[PDB]
Amino acid sequence: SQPSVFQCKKCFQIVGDSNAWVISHREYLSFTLSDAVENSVRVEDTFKRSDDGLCVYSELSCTRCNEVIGKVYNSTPIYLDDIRDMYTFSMDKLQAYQLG
Amino acid sequence: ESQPSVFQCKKCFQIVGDSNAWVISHREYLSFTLSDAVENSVRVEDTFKRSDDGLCVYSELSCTRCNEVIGKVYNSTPIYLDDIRDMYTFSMDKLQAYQLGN
Ligand SMILES: [Zn+2]
Ligand SMILES: [Zn+2]
Repeated sequence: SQPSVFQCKKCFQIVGDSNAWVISHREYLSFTLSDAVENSVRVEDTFKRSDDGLCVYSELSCTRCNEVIGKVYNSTPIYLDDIRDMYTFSMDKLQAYQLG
Repeated sequence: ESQPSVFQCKKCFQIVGDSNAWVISHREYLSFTLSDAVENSVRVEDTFKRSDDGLCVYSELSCTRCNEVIGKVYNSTPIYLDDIRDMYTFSMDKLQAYQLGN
């Protein structure tokens, strides 16, 4: 119906919204946007590996509370290309507000 | 560009409402006014006070999280300000806007 905005559950800093949505994965309790507020988010230095060894990602932090709230996938197999270099956030670390 | 904004208390970032409940706003008071806000986002203080020009009566609005005074509810007005009355009138100096992307 009506779009949503998304915030860190700790400090409430808005990290982006529905209109940059790409896909979600209830499997991993994640969701993925194509865009996000530059200043409210930080991609960390270290490349790290999915639990199944197959992907590489950098952690995402909220620039206000420094919680790790997501990941940016840098290396993927074919089938996870839609995620790659997108902002992939953890549902448990975020809150949605819908506009009504 | 036809895209909504969302509003938050500058201090804690609690969202208090959005553009879709918009009503009117006033450049000379650096304020804006909404017909709705998030249910538990906001507290009306029980003191009743007067505009600088003696004319209206408002109670202060506080952010239930950060206790900051962020606005007011005009309880009593003349005819012309009947738009404002019993509506959430926010202080632009104390709020923040986030306009969504496309
Ligand atoms: Zn945060
Ligand atoms: Zn606040």
